[PDB]
Amino acid sequence: EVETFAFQAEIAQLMSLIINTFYSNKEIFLRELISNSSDALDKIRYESLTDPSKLDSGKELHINLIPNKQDRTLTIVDTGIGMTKADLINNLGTIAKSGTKAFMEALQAGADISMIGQFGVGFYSAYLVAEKVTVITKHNDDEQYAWESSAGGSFTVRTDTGEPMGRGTKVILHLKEDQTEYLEERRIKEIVKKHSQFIGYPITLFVEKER
Ligand SMILES: NC(=O)c1ccc(-c2nccc3c(-n4cnc(-c5ccccc5)c4)cccc23)cc1N[C@H]1CC[C@H](O)CC1
Repeated sequence: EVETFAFQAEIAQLMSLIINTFYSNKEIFLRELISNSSDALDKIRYESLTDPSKLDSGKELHINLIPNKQDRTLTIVDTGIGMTKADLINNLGTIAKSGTKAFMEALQAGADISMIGQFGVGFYSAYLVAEKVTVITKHNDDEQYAWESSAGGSFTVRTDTGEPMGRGTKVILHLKEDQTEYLEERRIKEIVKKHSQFIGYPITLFVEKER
């Protein structure tokens, strides 16, 4: 049981600009995904202060970066608050619509793609490097879901039958064939050091064993 939704035309127009751009500083996608994870971890931590039971689904607060050269995927995993079905299909899109509208005008104006996160559409910077993004998430108040889009005008949402995650989010970047540098340990280390090492949670870059 998979539900397929259309994006509104202006969002669809932004995702196409992003997926098609030759903008050179594409490393900024990683800062944006890590920032979302950090926000998600803050959110559940600030919630846990009054209601301690909000961490029964996992005490550990961390971010893991998981390259897989075999599958050409970079996965960003966190144990933050996660997202509900209603977040994925409704609440997040309200912010995306408002953020999109504005950013598309600043782009006309001659603003830089790296300020995408200022307008709350930083998530879409994934398409700088990915042909498809799969978001698998578990919020305390809902079941485990997978959102996915290839920036083709639509996204799907389905119950995720896969491995239970407890609480948190995995963003799986199915990388563009010309963007495989983002699977190299040397490259990921460089970006995290430049853009993300002052994040307030441990970021663990996983190494791969022999194929
Ligand atoms: N790692 C993460 O938790 C995360 C990972 C990804 C995203 C994320 N941000 C923006 C848009 C998303 C999205 N989406 C993109 N467009 C739509 C959309 C657009 C129009 C209509 C309907 C949906 C949904 C799908 C999945 C994750 C998204 C957000 C995330 N975190 C937010 C911070 C914590 C709370 O504030 C809520 C979650």
